[PDB]
Amino acid sequence: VASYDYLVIGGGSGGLASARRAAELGARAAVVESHKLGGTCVNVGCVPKKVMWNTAVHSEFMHDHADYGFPSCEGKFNWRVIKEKRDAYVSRLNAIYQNNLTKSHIEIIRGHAAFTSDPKPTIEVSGKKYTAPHILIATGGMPSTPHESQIPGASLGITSDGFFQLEELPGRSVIVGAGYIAVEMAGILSALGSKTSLMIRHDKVLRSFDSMISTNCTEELENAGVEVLKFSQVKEVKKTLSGLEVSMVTAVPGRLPVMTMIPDVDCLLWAIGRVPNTKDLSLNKLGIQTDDKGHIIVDEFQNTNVKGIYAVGDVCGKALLTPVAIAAGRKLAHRLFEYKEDSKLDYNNIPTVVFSHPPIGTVGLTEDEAIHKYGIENVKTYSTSFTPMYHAVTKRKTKCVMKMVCANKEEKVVGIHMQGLGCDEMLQGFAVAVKMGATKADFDNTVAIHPTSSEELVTLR
Amino acid sequence: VASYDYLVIGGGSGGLASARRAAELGARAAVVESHKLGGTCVNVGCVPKKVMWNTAVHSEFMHDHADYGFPSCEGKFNWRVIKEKRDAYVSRLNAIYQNNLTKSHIEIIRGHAAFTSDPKPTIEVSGKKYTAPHILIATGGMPSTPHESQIPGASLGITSDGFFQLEELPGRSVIVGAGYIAVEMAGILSALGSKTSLMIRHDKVLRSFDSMISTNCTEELENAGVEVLKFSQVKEVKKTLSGLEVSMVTAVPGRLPVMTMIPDVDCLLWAIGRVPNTKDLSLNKLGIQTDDKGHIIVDEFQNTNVKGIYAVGDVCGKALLTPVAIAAGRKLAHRLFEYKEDSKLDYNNIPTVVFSHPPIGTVGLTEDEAIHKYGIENVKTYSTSFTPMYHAVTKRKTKCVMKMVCANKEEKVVGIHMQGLGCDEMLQGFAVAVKMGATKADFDNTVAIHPTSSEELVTLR
Ligand SMILES: Cc1cc2nc3c(=O)[nH]c(=O)nc-3n(C[C@H](O)[C@H](O)[C@H](O)COP(=O)(O)OP(=O)(O)OC[C@H]3O[C@@H](n4cnc5c(N)ncnc54)[C@H](O)[C@@H]3O)c2cc1C
Ligand SMILES: Cc1cc2nc3c(=O)[nH]c(=O)nc-3n(C[C@H](O)[C@H](O)[C@H](O)COP(=O)(O)OP(=O)(O)OC[C@H]3O[C@@H](n4cnc5c(N)ncnc54)[C@H](O)[C@@H]3O)c2cc1C
Ligand SMILES: O=C(O)CCC1c2ccc(O)cc2Oc2cc(O)ccc21
Repeated sequence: VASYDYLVIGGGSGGLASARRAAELGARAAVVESHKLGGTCVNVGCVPKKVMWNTAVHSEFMHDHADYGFPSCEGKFNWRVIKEKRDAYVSRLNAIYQNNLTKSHIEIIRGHAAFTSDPKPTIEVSGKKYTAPHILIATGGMPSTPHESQIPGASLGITSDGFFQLEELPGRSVIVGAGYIAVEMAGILSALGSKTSLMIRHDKVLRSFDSMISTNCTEELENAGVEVLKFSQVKEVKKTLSGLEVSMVTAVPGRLPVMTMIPDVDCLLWAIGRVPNTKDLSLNKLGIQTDDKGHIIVDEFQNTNVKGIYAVGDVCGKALLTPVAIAAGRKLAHRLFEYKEDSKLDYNNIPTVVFSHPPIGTVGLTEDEAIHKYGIENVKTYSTSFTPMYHAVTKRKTKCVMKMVCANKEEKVVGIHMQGLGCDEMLQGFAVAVKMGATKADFDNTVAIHPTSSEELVTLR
Repeated sequence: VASYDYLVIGGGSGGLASARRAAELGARAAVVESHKLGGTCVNVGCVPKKVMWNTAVHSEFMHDHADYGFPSCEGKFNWRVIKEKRDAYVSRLNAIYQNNLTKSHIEIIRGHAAFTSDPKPTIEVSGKKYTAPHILIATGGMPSTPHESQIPGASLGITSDGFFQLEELPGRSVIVGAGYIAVEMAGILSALGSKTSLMIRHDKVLRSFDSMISTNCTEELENAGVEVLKFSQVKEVKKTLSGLEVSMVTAVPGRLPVMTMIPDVDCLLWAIGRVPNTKDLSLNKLGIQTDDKGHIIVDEFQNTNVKGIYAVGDVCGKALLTPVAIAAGRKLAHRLFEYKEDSKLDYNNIPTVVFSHPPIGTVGLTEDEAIHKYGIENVKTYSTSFTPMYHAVTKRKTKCVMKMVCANKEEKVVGIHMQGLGCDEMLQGFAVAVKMGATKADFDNTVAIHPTSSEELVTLR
């Protein structure tokens, strides 16, 4: 049994970040990874998605060339040109991450880890056993797919993983789901030319976001050509002579349900959820607590119910973002190896950007969450809706919506929600202000930068 | 003599903002304007400039279409298509501003105001006299041009005002000056296809900005095809059979001066400075203090040396920006009509964006200003330089540079300077944080938004 100071299971966002910071502090660390370093984000997540979003953005702005005095570009987009440069970029990142571990003297153990029945927590990878007084589980998650028993033919559809393997742009695509991944995929496929439908169980997408955002985002999707199929779900899928045929039931409240067949579908993409990667760890051997979905239960310090075993990232099922796994991973390294016992991540005020068209930026409480926490009488919101100056001269239009949620007499800014051009790069700084406890007066006393869309947030009345 | 509670001279950024806020507080106000409402910003400043910058941005990104899998767009940009839509937009804004004054019951007196010899401050506009216990001078400024005596033929060149009258893209252009207006004009003309030279007296542009920015900005200009002529100045200009011929002297320190003739110049644009609009006000009649350049001297509350007379905006010659004139104008209205005697603008930490390619964002102290204010031992800077993810797949590259200037033990963030894609919309929030007194730890404890360029500012080490 080879011993280390820190054993990290999973070489993704949280695992690499934690192992590297631990090493800086003097810990002899090893990272176990069965697949590719960089994990979900680098390989089939944030990075390849952003490159594809940058591609879709070019496609949208191209609609505006003639309005700006430029000649029209004839036609056909070539998916494989960008797909290949994208894959190459991911290969470059994998090599960089490997180099980063080696330069920090972190040992990389390749293979699938699983806990053993040994008394003191011990894992086995390819027949060999490894142990450490501190073991971090950062195995992340994976796309969820319907069971063939509940939806016959579900296995004919792909997940976001499959999206990154596509070598040609699908002609007709149906995305099922209403969360940010679904919205992003629908927006990229549609911008690039696929006849796209987004199937949702209710009437709006991103239902956990402030209502101004779910409402505005659903409308922008429709305005951009995405067919949003409301109150609908797949009953079954079948392979026809030319594509898939999707049977769906649409049950709009107050109407009779209606069954419809969507024919000649080239791509059915399930974007219904993520499931934690814990089934093959043999957690049961140590009695590590999980919820019924398989997520590992942890306290505020990322401790599991078993001493010397921690968990961070997607596997814990809360705030499924790369920077969250990274921040939690680092805070944990400081707690264990620098002895800062108060080192832990504050899960409040975590900012998020959804790469839709236009992008969405959000941090803090939605209006309803603030109303429930402070009381209707103590919540005041300020909002604005305008057409960015960029569209002053175009036939195509997008809107920019912003909402500021304030609480109490002092009007502490507890939430900022917005959608519009530039919102993706605009959020970080306001997130710093919100984390500091800014009030509306702090925003109001900051001189505006003109002409920008960002200045609207410091001049709300 | 018609009397009012508040008489504003100049219907531009600061004048309109001050008159409107005063009216909201109950003051019977009148605005004097001899030209077009909206002033410099709306008519020949911020607005038409931003539309032209948005146009140049399309031109630059077009270089990247083929890398992203799109077909190449053939050729010719048509200047007059956008020029006309731009003019129309400015007309729409002028009508909006007029409507805003009328709806607030602010009287608009058209014509040129000049003070009289009357004891109590009184102005005359087209033979009629007007007075008020509070008179605001917000006459702004105008482009500066060389005297024919110092530079024969200087009158053959145009200023930024003339830039907005151009109906065709000049084939060859020479911009003289090294401030932000010069840099912006050079960048738009070059992006749109003009063979452009930028003539500067030294070796770098924007010499008052942090050195990381002046250095990086000069290089980006050169990389983008702008010919930067260092240590050079115009000796004379003459009209030839086909364009202008510019004689310039280049005196690089440590070399002999050399005289050069730049022939076939279509457009010579002077971007050497701004001069305050005070010569025709008859300020001398009331003994209102001005400096030798004609700027009106004011204290921290915008008071002149004469009671009941104030000045805000460009005419005061400090922080020549639209939002500054607006903020000062409003703070003054609250002081006079709401009796908030502490109401005044803090001229520190005013943020600025230069619409270059890529754009520049800056707020606070440069490294040298911080070194002089706190002492070398008490200043720590953090910087980074990277190529944005957007260029991971392109042959063309731009850089993103960021610098954070911290002071004292706590590392109070006293300055943020950056240049790169997205920096124009990224600055506002960090400006709010800096105004609040954020330290490096506040930035460091804010969870990053991935993948963006903005996340680099919260992960500097
Ligand atoms: C389509 C998509 C787009 C996304 N876009 C964004 C975005 O733009 N911004 C953002 O912040 N977040 C985004 N996310 C979320 C982000 O990818 C995750 O939050 C993040 O990857 C979670 O990191 P992690 O360390 O928890 O796990 P992961 O990154 O998934 O890493 C877990 C690693 O552990 C390895 N592993 C698993 N089991 C074992 C085992 N038993 N033995 C050995 N190795 C094992 C896996 O191979 C994997 O490499 C996106 C996700 C998806 C799916
Ligand atoms: C090319 C250019 C680009 C710029 N871009 C930006 C930018 O992107 N962002 C930014 O913040 N700033 C920008 N600025 C600066 C900004 O335009 C000024 O800071 C702002 O206009 C100053 O406002 P003001 O109220 O002081 O004066 P002005 O806006 O100039 O208004 C003064 C008004 O008073 C009127 N007037 C003058 N004398 C009299 C008189 N005696 N009687 C009656 N009426 C009179 C004038 O006609 C004018 O309308 C730019 C300026 C220029 C030149
Ligand atoms: O297709 C084009 O010519 C414009 C591309 C483009 C763009 C254009 C104007 C503008 O004001 C902003 C802007 O932002 C982006 C951002 C991207 O990631 C890609 C293209 C752009």
